[PDB]
Amino acid sequence: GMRCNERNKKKAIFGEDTLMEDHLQLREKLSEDIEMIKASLKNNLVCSTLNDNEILTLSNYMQFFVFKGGDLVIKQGEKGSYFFIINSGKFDVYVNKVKSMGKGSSFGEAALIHNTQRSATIMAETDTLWGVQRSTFRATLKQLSNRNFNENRSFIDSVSVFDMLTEAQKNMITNACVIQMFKPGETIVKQGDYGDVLFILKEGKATVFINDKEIRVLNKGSYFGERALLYDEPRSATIIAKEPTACASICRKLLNIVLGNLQVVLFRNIMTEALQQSEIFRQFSAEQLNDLADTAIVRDYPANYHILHKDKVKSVKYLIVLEGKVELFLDDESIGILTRGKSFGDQYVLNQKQKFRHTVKSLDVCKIALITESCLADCLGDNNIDASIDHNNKKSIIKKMYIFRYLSEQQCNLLIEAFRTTRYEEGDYIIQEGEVGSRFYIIKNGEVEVTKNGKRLRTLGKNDYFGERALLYDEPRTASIISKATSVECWFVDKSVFLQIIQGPMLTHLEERIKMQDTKVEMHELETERIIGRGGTVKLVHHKPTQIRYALKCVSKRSIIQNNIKLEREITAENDHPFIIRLVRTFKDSNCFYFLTELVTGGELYDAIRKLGLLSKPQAQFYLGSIILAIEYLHERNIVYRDLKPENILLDKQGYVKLIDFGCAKKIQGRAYTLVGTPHYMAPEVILGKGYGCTVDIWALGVCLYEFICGPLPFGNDQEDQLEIFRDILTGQLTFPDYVSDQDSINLMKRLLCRLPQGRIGCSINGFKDIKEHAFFGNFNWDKLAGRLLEPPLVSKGETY
Amino acid sequence: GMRCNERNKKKAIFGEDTLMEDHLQLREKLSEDIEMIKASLKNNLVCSTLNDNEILTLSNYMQFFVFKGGDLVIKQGEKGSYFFIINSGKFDVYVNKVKSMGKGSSFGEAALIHNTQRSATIMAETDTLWGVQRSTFRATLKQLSNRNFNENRSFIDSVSVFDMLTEAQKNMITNACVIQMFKPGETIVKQGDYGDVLFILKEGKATVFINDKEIRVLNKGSYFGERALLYDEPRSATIIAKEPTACASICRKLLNIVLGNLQVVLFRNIMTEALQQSEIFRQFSAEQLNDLADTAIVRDYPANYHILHKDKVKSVKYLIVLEGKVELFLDDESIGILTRGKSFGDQYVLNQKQKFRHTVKSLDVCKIALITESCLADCLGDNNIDASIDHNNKKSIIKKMYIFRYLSEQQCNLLIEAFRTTRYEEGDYIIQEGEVGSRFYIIKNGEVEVTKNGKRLRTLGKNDYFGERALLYDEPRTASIISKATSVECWFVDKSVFLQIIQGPMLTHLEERIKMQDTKVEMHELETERIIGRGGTVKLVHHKPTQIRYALKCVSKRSIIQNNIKLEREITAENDHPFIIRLVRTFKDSNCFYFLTELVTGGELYDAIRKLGLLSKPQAQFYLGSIILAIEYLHERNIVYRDLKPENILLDKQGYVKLIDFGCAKKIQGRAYTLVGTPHYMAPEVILGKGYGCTVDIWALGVCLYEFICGPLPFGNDQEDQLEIFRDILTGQLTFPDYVSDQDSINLMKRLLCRLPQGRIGCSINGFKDIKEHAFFGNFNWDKLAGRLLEPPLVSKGETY
Repeated sequence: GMRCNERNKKKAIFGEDTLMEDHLQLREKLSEDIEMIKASLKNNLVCSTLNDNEILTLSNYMQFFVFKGGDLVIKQGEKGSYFFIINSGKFDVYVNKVKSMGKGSSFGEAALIHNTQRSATIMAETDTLWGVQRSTFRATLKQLSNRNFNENRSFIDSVSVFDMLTEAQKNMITNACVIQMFKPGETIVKQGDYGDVLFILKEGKATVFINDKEIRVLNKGSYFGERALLYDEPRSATIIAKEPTACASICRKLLNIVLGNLQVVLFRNIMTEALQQSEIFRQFSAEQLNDLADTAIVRDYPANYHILHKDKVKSVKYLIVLEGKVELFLDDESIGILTRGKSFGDQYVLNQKQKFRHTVKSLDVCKIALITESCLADCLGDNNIDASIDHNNKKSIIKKMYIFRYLSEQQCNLLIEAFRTTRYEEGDYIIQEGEVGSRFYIIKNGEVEVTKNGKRLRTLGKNDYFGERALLYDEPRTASIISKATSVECWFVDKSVFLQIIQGPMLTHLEERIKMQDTKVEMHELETERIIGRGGTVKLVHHKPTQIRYALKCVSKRSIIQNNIKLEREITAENDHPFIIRLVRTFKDSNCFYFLTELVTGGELYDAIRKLGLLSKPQAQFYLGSIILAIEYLHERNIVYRDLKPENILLDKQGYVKLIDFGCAKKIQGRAYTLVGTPHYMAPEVILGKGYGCTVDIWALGVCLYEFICGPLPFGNDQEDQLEIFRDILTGQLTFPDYVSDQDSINLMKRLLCRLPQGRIGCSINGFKDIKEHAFFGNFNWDKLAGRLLEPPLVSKGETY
Repeated sequence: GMRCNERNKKKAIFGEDTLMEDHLQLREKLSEDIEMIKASLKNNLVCSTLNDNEILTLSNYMQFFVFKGGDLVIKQGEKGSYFFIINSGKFDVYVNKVKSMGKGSSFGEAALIHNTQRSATIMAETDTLWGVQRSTFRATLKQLSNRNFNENRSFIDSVSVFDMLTEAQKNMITNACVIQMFKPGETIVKQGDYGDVLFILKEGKATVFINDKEIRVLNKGSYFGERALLYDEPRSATIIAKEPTACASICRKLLNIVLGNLQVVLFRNIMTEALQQSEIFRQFSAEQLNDLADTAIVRDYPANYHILHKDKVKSVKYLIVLEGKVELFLDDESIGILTRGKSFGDQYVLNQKQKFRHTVKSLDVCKIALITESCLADCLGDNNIDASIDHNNKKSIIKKMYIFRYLSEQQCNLLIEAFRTTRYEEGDYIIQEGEVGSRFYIIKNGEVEVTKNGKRLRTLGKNDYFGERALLYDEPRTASIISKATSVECWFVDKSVFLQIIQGPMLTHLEERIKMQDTKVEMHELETERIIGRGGTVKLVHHKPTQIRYALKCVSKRSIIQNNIKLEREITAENDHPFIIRLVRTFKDSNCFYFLTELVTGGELYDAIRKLGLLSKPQAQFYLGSIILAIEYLHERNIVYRDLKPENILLDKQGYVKLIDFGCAKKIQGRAYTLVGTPHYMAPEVILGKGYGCTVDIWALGVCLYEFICGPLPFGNDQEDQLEIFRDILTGQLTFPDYVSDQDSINLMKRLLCRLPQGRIGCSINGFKDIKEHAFFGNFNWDKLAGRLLEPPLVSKGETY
């Protein structure tokens, strides 16, 4: 017998949920059971706002548990996971005896939300329970809502009137779908009624009656009413349900709340897609394009018509085909045919004064959008269009750069206006490596090469830029830039001009940030100093080569109980906003993870408000406005923060804020369901378990504002119990103290603390713009905030921790 | 607004199972579905041996999953948890495409056993599945079997004929219960049939017919046939089932396999309970008492009879009342009345030659057990009863001491016979602290005090012992022992006499063990040396004060993923057997757990057998015999080892074994269900999931013996796949190579590797005695093994690792 000798070839294999399977038993649900269940659930803080289909599904997941006398169910110490509705016998309760429960009552509702440590201890006096486990319960809620969402979404996709909505806009109105049930013989819509609702058959069938005469029958997927979302019209038919039926419905009143005017939205989308085929309008902003959409002259034309001929329509600069075909001519030569969505006019858009030489002639019946000299001027803010488009093209390039992006509008404009132009010949060194630069460049025409030590590094072309560091530092150029084309033209600005425009506090912020960011740093180059945080642990460290001081968070590797650290690091590294903590580098070893970030020395906002007391309006504008810019930045990158509270915001030494703890943040993909956050700040929709997005961060804004202005928290303020906090959030009353005298503040607080997201301000199509334009922010200059041109409420004297 | 300022009062909240809930959907099970399921399950390696009630319950737990075309189900990398039976459509398979499956087939059976990494990747070509998750599946199997066990147990408890069975004996026959189903109108037993089966109604009803005439009707709990387990009798009635019924049944043939002769067993239990009321027989062994039970004269007597009178029945020494009452007299004085279970005769049992002075007279009709001079002599092994009881009382005391417990029987007897007696007066120092002792003492009569530095420590009385260390060492007495009574008498033995009896290798084993055990050791007193194991890590350490070398296992605290370490430490500390590793102390700190144990220097048995090749019979007797003593010791303490294999056994420097890895060991409370172990060694019943006990260690004995004698493993020998190993274990063929020429070896191997535990040798009432008495062990002296009086197969030259 040969034996295997590879010694390590054979490898060995190694709460309430445990005890409750002892009592589980199959049991058919009779009507008496089902109705008691529905009765119990309709009174549960989580299920009270559910329809009958939802509550029924939940019911069929309940399980039967039988007990004999003297048996235990829950215990005062153990962590809870089950929720029970009593079905027979009596059950005694014993915190630290207290009561007795029988047929109909329920207990352990807190476990339906989180792993709450039990309080009492329920035991069976007599000798059954309907029960359900948290995981099963929340998984069921997730699946119910998620499938409802996905189904309604695809039904939205099949309704032609929504075809030109963007992805984001489609998802927003999917959330507005209401489900209506129709018993057989019920009339869904009646002929001649000026209704405003679109119906989709999700399940069932219905019959169509025109003048009391059967005209056809409708099946799942059939839909009707799409014109009633755009116009005041009478129903063309009477529709009556044969079978019980399921209808996804969208109302126009809700559409207008979620989207505004559907026709206006669809046309912006269409026009924006057309305009962006042009290299010119591709430099315009979304708002600028929307404005051009809102003012374009739309005309229908017969075939063989001269829409534009030489000097005939003198004001038109650009032409977009919406439907049909037109042919372009220069004099007698056809130069092309434009179909649906294509356009013409780049030449005339750029040169306001140039006479239209071309001819446009319809080939068939068509519909045309015309952009005139006045639309352009109105879109841009003045009559000098040529100059204003050049100005705006330069604005577009620098508004993408951190350094220029957050300057006030007047500062930005002054810089654009200071730009000079110069030209180079091929092989000219625009910049020589090693020399001390004082200029910033933007390539207007041509191409250049980036080279260091003879070795090429990159090529740069039109609208590319280089050299910006010379605006902030006195230092040698690290690379040469060489004209790699005939007649390269550059726009440029001098450091001296920049320093006349940017002011001290912004300059200081940029100076310290770029340097710190780009500096290479190694662990052994780092000298620890004093400690400034225990929990992981955070030390004030000191870069030996540069003397630049940083902060270093040390996260014990033993704390890796999980996967989210890989995800937190991803998010934390990508963040590049003035009001969000800037990560420098991440280090790792045997025992500990490391985060190297900028050092923030002004303390927590949690302490600043307790030192200020109750914030005046200007002071609450400042901090809430700051938080709003940070949160808006994250949402644009589809990141939900999920743990907004004053504790998680630091003040830098100039008194501007920095958001810092990204432990609970997440890149959202559709709806999120995980229960995460700090209870006093959590949104109703997180607790209720039917899905949420980025807009939970907006609810927390409201909580914060309320603390700023009113003082205490708005819900669960003197509550310790996690469950009682959630209950006050879900159904408690929101009130304001009598010393709050600002109606606009109260309006804003009430609208940020709106429980259904669809009614929550800042949660519809305009996003944060509805918050920024609220009358609470009336006298507030959002422009000066990001640019550090405002006096902050509180500036630290020296460092604070 | 006062705000809460306690900064840390608010605290934030933080595979296949995930994707499959996307596809879950409620679905009523129609007959077509249920029958396909049952069909699929009856062909599954786990469920093939289940009855219809079991398979039905499993079926109702299956869940419906719907898929559209192109959807994924399992993926080649992911860890598996689901098992699927296809219900519609076709599903493609792709390891690293390979096949296509449709209506009826199943996949993912390996996950029904363990967290097996998937291999293929099944995806839906067309556009349903019946599915079940491992946890749910095994939880269901556990509950089915556990409730069946518990119910049958309580039915056993209600059957009067089993009343006098011990706890262990009741549980053993519960496992023998067979469930039989009876359709309405079926006859369970027919009048006049010489049946041998006991029936219990677990559920249903039945009707009793005597001479074709209805005599009564039976309900759940009613039982019949208890005399048919003890005697050849005809059924008194005909019993026919009205309703479908559930019967727990016990056959006499199985009873005899599991227990032997029920009447013999019940009477041993009864007699043992009676005899142990006497201080004399309480010193006898279980076997000695059973023998007295097997030979006692049982008699029935009329009332007013003289059972014993003076010299009338000269041979009787002891009397036990089984039923009824008798009265005791000394001459004409009544001295008491004995009822059921009480007894009389201590005086005459001790003094063989003393004439019976008493009179025993029945008060009513009674049944009496009589123990005669011949039963005593036969029980003890010779005619000199007085001496033999004294000898046996001394044997009882020292057989409880490690030092004497494992000596051969002849050695033990020689020691007992060398005992001398001495007497003390009150306040005499039997032992003076500080002096060098050479004697071992057993208190025959009286009391003594243990004192150190004047301060008393303890009192010791009859049958207590002290001083045993002076037999092994030359050292000062650490305490004084003082006669704290009038005329204390002691038995004692001299070191010189002990050293003439115990031989070198045993003496060396005891010398090294007691010293090492009792030595106090601190971490800083320990000097590391060479390393001898990587994984935790094990170092050869060196006690500075004593020069005693130990082994120190260092278990990284980061490896604490759990709770079982608290349990392993408990078990490892309690173990006190020569063939099990002896723990000294446990140490702990910030980064690591510590185990300080004896050092074992002869290497693994895994390597000894590969050096010996195929073991001769004497060599396999030696090692298997050694393992058996260790395993038997653990089972007596209700510990199941669960990971027996040659890897986990070390050889000490004398070539005797030591069991070492207690990671998988567990103190059993009823049945165990957790799947734990090394696959090639795991028992069928562990895999099948319907519960197991200590007897899985006996299956592994068989695996080991097979490797010893045959060479390769008996199942899954060249298999890598965990699933294919289990399948060969569950249903593969056991064969033996043609060069195995020992029929007794094969018989033993086949009987240790019996798949149903009830047929497995060593698994019935006699326990390991059936293995020790197997003809394979015919020429083997179990006595000399534990006492180290056998030449081992292999002795190391110097240390090995």
